[PDB]
Amino acid sequence: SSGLVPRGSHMGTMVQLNEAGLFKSQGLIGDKWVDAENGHTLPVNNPATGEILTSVPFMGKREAEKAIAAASQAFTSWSKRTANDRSKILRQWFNLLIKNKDDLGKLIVLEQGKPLAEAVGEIVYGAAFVEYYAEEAKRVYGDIIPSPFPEKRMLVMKQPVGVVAAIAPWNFPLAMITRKVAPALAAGCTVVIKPSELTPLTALAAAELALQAGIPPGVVNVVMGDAKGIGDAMLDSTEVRKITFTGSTGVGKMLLAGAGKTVKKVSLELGGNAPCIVFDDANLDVAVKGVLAGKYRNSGQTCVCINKIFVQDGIYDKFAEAFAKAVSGLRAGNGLEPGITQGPLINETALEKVERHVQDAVSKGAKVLVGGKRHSLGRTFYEPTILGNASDEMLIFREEVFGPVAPLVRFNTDEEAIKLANNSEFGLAAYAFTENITRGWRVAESLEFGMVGLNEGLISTEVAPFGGMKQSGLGREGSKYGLDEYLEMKYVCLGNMAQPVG
Amino acid sequence: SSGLVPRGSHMGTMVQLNEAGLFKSQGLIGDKWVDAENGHTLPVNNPATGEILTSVPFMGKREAEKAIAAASQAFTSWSKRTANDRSKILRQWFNLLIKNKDDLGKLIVLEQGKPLAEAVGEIVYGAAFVEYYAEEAKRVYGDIIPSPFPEKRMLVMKQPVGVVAAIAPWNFPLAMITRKVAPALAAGCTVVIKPSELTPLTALAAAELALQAGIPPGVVNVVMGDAKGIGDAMLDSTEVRKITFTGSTGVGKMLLAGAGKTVKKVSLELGGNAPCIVFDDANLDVAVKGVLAGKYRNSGQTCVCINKIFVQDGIYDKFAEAFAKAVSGLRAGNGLEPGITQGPLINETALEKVERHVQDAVSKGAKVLVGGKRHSLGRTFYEPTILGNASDEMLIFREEVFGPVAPLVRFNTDEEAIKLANNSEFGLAAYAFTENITRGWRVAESLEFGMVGLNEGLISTEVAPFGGMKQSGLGREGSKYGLDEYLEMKYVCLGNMAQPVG
Amino acid sequence: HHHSSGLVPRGSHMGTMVQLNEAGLFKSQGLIGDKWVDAENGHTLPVNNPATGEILTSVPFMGKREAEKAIAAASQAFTSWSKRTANDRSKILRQWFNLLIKNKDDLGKLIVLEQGKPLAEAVGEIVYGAAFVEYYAEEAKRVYGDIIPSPFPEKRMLVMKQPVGVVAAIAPWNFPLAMITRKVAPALAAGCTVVIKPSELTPLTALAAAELALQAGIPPGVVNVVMGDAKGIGDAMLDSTEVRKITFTGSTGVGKMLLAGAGKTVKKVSLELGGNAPCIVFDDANLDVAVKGVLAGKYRNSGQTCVCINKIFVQDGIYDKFAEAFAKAVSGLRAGNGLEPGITQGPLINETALEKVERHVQDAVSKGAKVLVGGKRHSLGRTFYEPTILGNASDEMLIFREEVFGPVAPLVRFNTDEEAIKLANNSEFGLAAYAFTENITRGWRVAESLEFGMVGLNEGLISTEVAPFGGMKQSGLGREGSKYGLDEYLEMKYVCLGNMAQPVG
Amino acid sequence: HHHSSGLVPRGSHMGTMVQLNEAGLFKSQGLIGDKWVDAENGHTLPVNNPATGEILTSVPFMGKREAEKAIAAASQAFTSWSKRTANDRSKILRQWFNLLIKNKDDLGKLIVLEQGKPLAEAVGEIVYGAAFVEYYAEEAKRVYGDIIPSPFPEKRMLVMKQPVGVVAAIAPWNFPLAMITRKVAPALAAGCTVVIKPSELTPLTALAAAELALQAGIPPGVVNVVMGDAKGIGDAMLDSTEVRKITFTGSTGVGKMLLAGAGKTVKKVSLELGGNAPCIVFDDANLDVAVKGVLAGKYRNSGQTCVCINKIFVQDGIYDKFAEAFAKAVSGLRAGNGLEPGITQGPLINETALEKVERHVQDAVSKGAKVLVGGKRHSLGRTFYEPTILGNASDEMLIFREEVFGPVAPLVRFNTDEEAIKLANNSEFGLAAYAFTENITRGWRVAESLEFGMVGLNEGLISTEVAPFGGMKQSGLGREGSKYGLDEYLEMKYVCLGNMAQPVG
Repeated sequence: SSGLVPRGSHMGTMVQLNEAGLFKSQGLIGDKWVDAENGHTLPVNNPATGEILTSVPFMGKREAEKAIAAASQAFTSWSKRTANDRSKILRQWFNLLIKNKDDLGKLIVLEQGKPLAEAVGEIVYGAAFVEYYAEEAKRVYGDIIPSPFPEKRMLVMKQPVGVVAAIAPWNFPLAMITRKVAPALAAGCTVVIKPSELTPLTALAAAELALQAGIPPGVVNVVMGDAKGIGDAMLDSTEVRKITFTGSTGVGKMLLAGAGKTVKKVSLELGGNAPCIVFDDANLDVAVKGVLAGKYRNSGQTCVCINKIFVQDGIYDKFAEAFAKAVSGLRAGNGLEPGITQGPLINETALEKVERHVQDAVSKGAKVLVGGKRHSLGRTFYEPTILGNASDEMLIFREEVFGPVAPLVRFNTDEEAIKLANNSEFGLAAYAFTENITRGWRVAESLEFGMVGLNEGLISTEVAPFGGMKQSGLGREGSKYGLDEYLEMKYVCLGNMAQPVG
Repeated sequence: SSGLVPRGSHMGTMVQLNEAGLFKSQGLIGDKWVDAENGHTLPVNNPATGEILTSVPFMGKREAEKAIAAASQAFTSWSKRTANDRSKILRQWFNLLIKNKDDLGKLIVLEQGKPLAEAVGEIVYGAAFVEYYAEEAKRVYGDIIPSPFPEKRMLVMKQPVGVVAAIAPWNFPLAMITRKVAPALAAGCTVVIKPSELTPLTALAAAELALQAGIPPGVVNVVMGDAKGIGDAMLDSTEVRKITFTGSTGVGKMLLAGAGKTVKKVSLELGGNAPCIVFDDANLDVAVKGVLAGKYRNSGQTCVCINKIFVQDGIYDKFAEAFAKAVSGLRAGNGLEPGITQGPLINETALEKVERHVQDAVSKGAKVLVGGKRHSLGRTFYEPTILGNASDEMLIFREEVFGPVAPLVRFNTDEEAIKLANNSEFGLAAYAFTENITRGWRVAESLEFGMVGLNEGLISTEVAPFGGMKQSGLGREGSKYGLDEYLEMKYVCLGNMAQPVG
Repeated sequence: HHHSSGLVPRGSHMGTMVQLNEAGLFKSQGLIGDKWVDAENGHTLPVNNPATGEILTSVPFMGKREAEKAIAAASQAFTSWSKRTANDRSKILRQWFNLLIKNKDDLGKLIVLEQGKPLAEAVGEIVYGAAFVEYYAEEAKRVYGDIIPSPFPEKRMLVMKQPVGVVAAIAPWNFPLAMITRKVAPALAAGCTVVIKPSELTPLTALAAAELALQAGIPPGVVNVVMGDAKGIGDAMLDSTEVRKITFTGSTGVGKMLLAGAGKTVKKVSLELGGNAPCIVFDDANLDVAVKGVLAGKYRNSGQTCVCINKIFVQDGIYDKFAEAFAKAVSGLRAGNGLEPGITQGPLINETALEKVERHVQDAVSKGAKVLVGGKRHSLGRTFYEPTILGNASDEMLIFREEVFGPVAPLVRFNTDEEAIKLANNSEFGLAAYAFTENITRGWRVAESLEFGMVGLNEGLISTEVAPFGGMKQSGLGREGSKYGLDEYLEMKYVCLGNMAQPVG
Repeated sequence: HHHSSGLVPRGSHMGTMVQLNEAGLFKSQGLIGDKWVDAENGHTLPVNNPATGEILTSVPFMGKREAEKAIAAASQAFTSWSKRTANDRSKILRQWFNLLIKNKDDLGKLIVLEQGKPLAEAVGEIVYGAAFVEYYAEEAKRVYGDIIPSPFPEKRMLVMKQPVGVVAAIAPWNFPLAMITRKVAPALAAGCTVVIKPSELTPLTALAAAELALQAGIPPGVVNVVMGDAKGIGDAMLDSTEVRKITFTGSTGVGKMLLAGAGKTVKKVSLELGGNAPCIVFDDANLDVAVKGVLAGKYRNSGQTCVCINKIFVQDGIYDKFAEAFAKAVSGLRAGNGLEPGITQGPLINETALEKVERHVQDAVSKGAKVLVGGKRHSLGRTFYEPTILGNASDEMLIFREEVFGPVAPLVRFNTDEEAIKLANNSEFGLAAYAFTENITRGWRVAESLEFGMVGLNEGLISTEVAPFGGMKQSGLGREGSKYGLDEYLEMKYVCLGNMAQPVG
C-alpha cells in the first residue's frame, strides 16, 4: 500500500494543535525555547492508547538554575510596573486561553486522558484564575492604621515576595499551572514552574500563549525532567523566596522541610481523603447527583474527590439503589469520543493502587455493588465501582484511592458521622447532604476541612479559597486571599509628625 | 552579729513580688503548678549581680507531652465559647497585667537586666497585645462571595487552628509571651509555651494572672528546661497544629524543617541586621535621637535594633559629633537604680560576641569614637560604643551584634545606600532619616524589610504587623493580620439554591 | 423636713426615686457645656410614670436659644476631642461603658419609671445600649485608611477617614437608653461631638447617661442634652452651619421633614423611621420555634419596637396548629407595673398610642377579623391593652397597611411561598422582616428575597450591636451597629501624592 | 442629493459629523426601553458647537411624561438585571468598556464638537470615563457580604449587600462622557437600572455612549436617556416611588433643591456640587513642580472642572519667583477650536459662563488685584477668554469667595503655614484642595488638616477611577470611584439565623 502511516491514533488533532502553535517539545528559559543541556529527553504518552505524543527535554539542576537566573533578572522590571499594566497583560493571556480552549482541551485529553467536556471545562476554570488575579492585581490595598502615638503615623504596604518556584501535578494540566502562575504574576513576582513530567504539554502551550499576550521573557519559565534535581535547585536558591507545590503528601513534606533552610514562604496542597455524609433527610436526587459528580469527576483523580461516603441508616437502601443506577450510566473510553464520561487512570501505578484498595475492602467484608474489576478496554481503565458494607479498618477508608471507587459506610447518629469524618490527619474537602438548615450549618461548621460542599458535589471555583487544614496543606489558592501568598507585608512608621491645624 | 543575711541583693523587691503572688518556682500544666518529673531544677540568675533568684523546673519531653494533652483537652470547650466570652476574659487578664505593671517590671529587671523604665514600658506594650486581641476576637469576620453559579452560594468561615506550641526568647520576657499567647487565645486556640530558660519568671507570673483572670486551666500551659526535648515533643505531636517561635536563626531553621513532617502552620521571627540610613537632609536632632533610641534600647539586645548606620557624606561629621555626645550620656548599671539607661548583656556568650565584633572591626580599620571596652562594672556590662570608618568586610556589618555597638559607614549616593541596605539575607527592621517627602517615601518603598522606621527610631506597637522578609521570618505579630496566623479558612459551597422571588 | 411637708410630692416608688437621686442619676436640668441648666425662661414639662400617673420630676422646656448654645459648646469642644488619639477616646468611652454597666440596676428602674416596660426588659436594655459604647470604643481604633495601587507611576494614592464634625441627634421614647448610645457612641468614637434631643416623654435616662459620661471623663461640651420644643430645637439643628450630620429615629412624617430641611446645608443624614414588619410562617416551620419566636418578636415592649412583628403570614397547612399554640403562648403574658416581679407587659406610652391600637383592632374586626385572644383595654385601665391575636386578617385592614406599635398580632392565611414573599415586599416599609422554615433552600431564598434591612430567619429576637440595623425604602437611611455604623460619622478624603520616584533596585 | 440641497445644514466639520453618523454615534433621539424616541409633542432643543456657533443637531425636549415612561422601563428591566450573576453583568459591562475604547477617537471628537475642550483632553476623557466602566465591571464580582461573630451561641449573623433599585442620574456638561459613566457604571454593576438626564448643553455624547451600551448587550430598559425640561424630568424622578436612589452632579443651588425634594420618599442621594479649591504653595515647594502642577490644575478644560484650582495661596518667600515662573507657563497656552492641533484652551460653555468670568475679574481689579497676564476676552471672541493671572488678590474678592469656573488664577500672599490652612478651611466648600511642599512633616500635616474630600500634594492632576471622589460640607454627599463608589448603589441587609446548634467534637 501507499499512504500515510501515522505513529499515533490522533494525528489530525495533533496536527491542528501544532498548526495553532500549541504543540511544544522544548522548555522555556528566558527568551528561548530550549532543550536539555545534553539533549536527553523523556516521552509523553497518551494514556488511552499507549502511544508517544512527543518527547520533551529531560532537564535537571543546571537548567533549573538558568531558569531561576532568568526569573531573577526579569523580576526587577516586572515588579515595578503598575498593577494596571500587569493587569492588562494578564487579561490578554486570559483572552488567549479562552480563544484557544477547544484545542487546549484536546491537548489535556491526549496527555492526561479525561473526557473532552471535562478538559474544556478545565480550560475555562483554569483561565478564570488568570482573569481573577488580573483584576485583583489592582486591589492590593495597603492600610493607614490609627497611631496611639500622636507624633507617629503608621502604614502597611504589601509588595511582591520575589521569584517563585512552582511545582504542579498531572491531574489538572492547565488549572494547576494558572492557579499558581496567575497570582504570582499579578502580585509582581516571576516564576519558574515544573509541570508534571506526565503532562507537561499543556503547561508549555499555556506559556506560549503567555508570550503572545506580552508577558516579558523570563517572567514565566518552564522546566521539566529530573523532578528531584529541579526541586533541589529551587530549594537551594537564595533568590527563590517562595515555593508552591501541589502533589503527594510524602513529596510535599520533604519540600516543606527543605524550604526551612532558607526560610522560604511555602504554600502547598497535598493528599485529601474526603468524607461525604448523606443524612436521612438529604434530598435523594441531589445527593445521588452530587456524590456521582464529586466521586467520579476525572475518574476519581481529583484532589477534592469524595473518598468515602457515610450514609445514614434510614436512607441507606434508597441511596445505594439510586447511586448504583447512576454509576451504571458512566461510560469509559477515549476522551475524544462523544458520550465518554470516564477516562483511563494516569498510569499502571495508579491502577495497581485502585486494585489494592478494592482487594483489601472485599477481603474485610465489603460487597461489590457495581464494578470491582479492570474495564474490558484494558490498559489503565477501571470499572466505576461501589463497595457496600465498608468499614474503618479498610485501606480505602484510611488512605486516598485516587480512582473510581466509592465505599459506603452505614452510620446511625449525626454526631457519630461527624466525629468519624473528623478523625483523620487529612483536611482538604468534605461534603454533606441534608435539607435541614440547622443540621446543614452545624455540619459545615463542625467539619475540620478547608472546603465543604453542602448539597453540592462540584465546589471548584476561582473566587473562593481552596486549600487544606491539618496534613493536607498550607495556604490557599483562589479568592482575594490567594494573592497574599505572593506578597510580603511591610509596616512603615513615620515619626516626628505634627498635629493637624485648627 | 545578729540579723538577716540575704542570699541576694534585692530581697525587698523579691519579697514584694512574692507577696503579690508573682514569684513562681514551678511550671504550669493544666490545673496544677508542677515540678519536673524527677525534681531536677535549673537556676535563674540576676545578670547585674550574679545571684540566683530562684530555681525553676528542668522539664523535658514527658512534661511537654502532658502540657500538650492538657491543652488539647481544654481546646474543645475554649474554642466553642463565643468571641465575646473569650474577649471578656482576655480583658480581665489585660487589666491584671496593667494593675501589676510596676512589680512585673521589677521582675523583668531582676531576671533580664534592662532598666526599670524599659521594663515597665515592656509591660504596657506586652499587655497591649492582650487588649488588642481581646477586641479583635469579636472581629474574626467571614465572607459571603458572589457566586458565578446561580444555584450555588459561597461562604468563607475562619476558625481556630487548634493547639499552639510557642517558644519565646529572653530579650522581652513578657511581651514575647503575650504577642503569641494573646492572638492564640483570642482565636480560640490553647497554648503550650516554653519561655526562655534565662528569663522564665515573668512568663510564670503572667500565667498566674491569666488564671486569676478566669482563663480556664489547660488553656495556657508553661514548661521549661530541656529546650531541645520540649521542642521535639512540640514538633512530634499530632495535636500541635501551629508553632510560633522567636529566637536565633539557626534554631528557627531547624524548627521550620522539623515542622514539615506534620505540615504545621509556622510563624517565626529570627535574626535581623537592621540598616539605618541617615541622608544629608535628615533633621540632625531627630536622627541623633532616633538612632540613639533604636540602637541602645535594651543595650542593643532587640530584634529590631539598629545594627549598622549608613551616613551620607555631607552630614557625616556633624552626625558623628552629635551622636557621640548623645551616646556619652548613657549610664550603665543595675536596672533598679534611678538614672540607669543601660543594663548588662544577658550572659558571657553575648559579651564575647560583642568583643569579637569590636576586635574584628578595629583590626579592619574602624575607629573607636566612644567606648570599645568592657565597662568598669565588669560582669557582662559593655561600654556604649561607636565605631567610625566601618566597612562591608567587617563582622558587625555582616552579622547581628546584639549589643551596644554602633558602626558608621560613609556613603555618597542615595542609590548606593539603598542597594547596600538591601544586599543581605536579613529582612526584619530598617530605618531612614530624611526631611524630603519624595526621598522618604522612595526609601520606605525600596527597603526589603518587614518594618521601616522613617524619621523614627522607636517603631514597636501592637497595632501594626511585625515580622521578617527573606531569612528573618514568616508571618506577622500585631495588627488584625496577627490573628490570621491562628485561624484556618474554610470555604463552604451551598448547592441546589433557588433564585430570589419577584 | 417633717414627713407632712410637700416640697417633694409624695407617691409610690419614692424609695427608688430617692436611691436614683442619691446615685446622681435623677435630673431635672439639661446639659450644655460645663453646666447643668434650666430653660432661659424657666419653663418645664412634666415626666409622669405611665403605670401610675404620678409625677417623677420636671425637665426644662428648651428651644432655639438653648439648642444654639449647645451647638456652640459642641463646636468649641470638637477641635480638641477630634485631635485626641483613637486610643485616648477609646479609654474614655470604655470608662463610660463600665459606669453604665455598674449602674445598670438603677438605670433599668429609671427606664421602667418613665417608659413602663418590665424591669427585666429595662435592665436588658441597659446591657444592650451599653454594648454600643463598648463596641465603638473598640472600633475607634479600627478607623483604617487605605493605600490604593496607583495607575500613574509618579503618584501614590491614600484614603483617610476623619470625623465629620458636630452631630445633632434626635432619639425616641421606646428605648430611652439604647437610642441615645446607638447614636452618641459612634459619634464620639469617630471624634465628633454631639447635641442630643431625647424624647420629651422619656428624657431622664438620657440625662442619667450624660451624668455618667461626665464621670467617665468625657470633656464638657462633647455631649450636650436639650429637650422641650422639639420643632424649635430641630430647626436650630438644621439651620446651624456647624452641625454637619443629623441622626434621627422616630416617626416617618417627622423624619421626612428633617431630611428635606437638611438639604439646605447638605448635611449627612442617617435615620430610622416606621417599619411594618411581616413575618412568614411556612408549612415546614418548626412549630415550637415559630411560636416562641413570634411571641418574643411581637410582644417585647408591649409591641412598641421599631422591629416588632406587625403582621404574620401563616401558610395554609400549619395555620390551625400555629394559631392554637400561639394563642396558648400569648395567654401566659401578664400586664402590670414593671417594678412588680412576674409582670411581662407594660402600659402603652400614652393615650394617643392606646387610641391607635383601638382604631386598628376596631377596623380589623369590622372587616372580618376574629378576636382569638384579648381585643380590649386591660382591666388595669390607664394605657394597658390586653395582648391580642386577630385571626382571619387581610390586606384591606389598617393593621396590615400601617404600623400598630402595640400588642396586637394579626394572622393572614396564604397558600404559596411566592404569594407570601410578594405580599411581604408590597409596601414602602423596609426595616425588619421575619421568616420561619426548616428548609435550607427555602430559608436562604426568603432571606435573599425580602426587601428589608434586617431579616430574622428562625429568630424573633434579632437586636445586637454587632450587626447593621436600618431601613430600606421609606424606613430609613444609613445603619447603626457594626463596623459600618461608624462610617456614618466619618468623611473620606483621597490624598494624591505626586512627583514620586520609582523604587531602587 | 445635489450638493445645493439644504436638508442637512452645511457647515464646518461636516466630515467629522458624517464619520460619527456612519459609526452610529450621532443621535437626535432619546432612549426609552427598546426604542429611540422623540418627545411626545415633537419639541426639540438645538445643540450648537461653542467654538463655531454652528448647529450640530437637535435633541428632544422631553418632560414629565417621557421621564415617567423611562422610569417604568427601568423598573421593568430591574427584576431580571438584578438577578443575573455578578459575573454575567461584569462580562457585559466589559464589552461596553471595550466598545468605548474602540470608538475613543470619534467619541473624543464628539465631545470637542458639543463642549469645546481640546481634542487631546476629550480623548483623555474617553479613556478616563471608560475606566469607570472597567473598574465597576471588576468590582461587581467583589460585592462581599460578611459573617459576623455572634455573641448569642444559638444565632448566626450575616450581612448581605443587594442593589438598591432604579436609579435616577443627572449629569453636567463639563465631562459629557465621564459624568455619565461615573454614575451609570457602578449602578449597573450593582444590579440597578438607570434613567439618566445628561446636560441639555452636551447630550450627544451620552446618547452615543448609550448606543454602545446596547451594542455591548446591555438589555433594553437597563439604561434610558431623557433630556429637555430639566425641572419636569427631575420632579418626575423625585415623585416616583420606584426611583430608590438619585445621583446628581451640578450646581449647588439645584443640588440642594433635589436633596430637599428627595426627602419625601426617603431616597438614597449622592451628589457633587460646587467647589472652591484652594491651593497652598509653601516656601519650600519645588518651584518647577508647583508651576507645572498649578498650570495643569487651573487651566485644564479652560478652568471648567469641579476640582479646578480656584485660588492660590503663595507663601511670602516664594511669591515673586512663583509669580514670574507661573506667568511664563501660562503665556504658552493657546486658545482655539479643539479640533485644531496645537490648541490647549477651548471656549467657555456659554455666554453666562463668560459673563461670570468677566464679573470675577472686574470685581478683583476694582479691589486692587493686578493683572499679571490676560484679563480680557480673547481676540477670537465668542466665549473664548484669555488665560489670566491676578496678583495681589484678597479674601474680600468675589473670586476668593465663589467658584469662577474659568481660566483665571488669583494669587494671595500669606506669611505662616497656620494662616494659610485656616484660610483654606474657612469656607462651606469641601471638594478639592492642593498643596505643594517638599517637607514630609509639613506635607502630611497639610493633607490631614484640609477639610476637603480630595487633596493633591505635589500634584495638580488628581482624577482617577480608583479613588473616592466627592465633597465634604456643602460640596456633596457620597463618593464616586473606588470600591466605596459601589456602596452608593447597594442596601445592606442583616440576616440573623436562630435556633442554631453548637459544633460537634
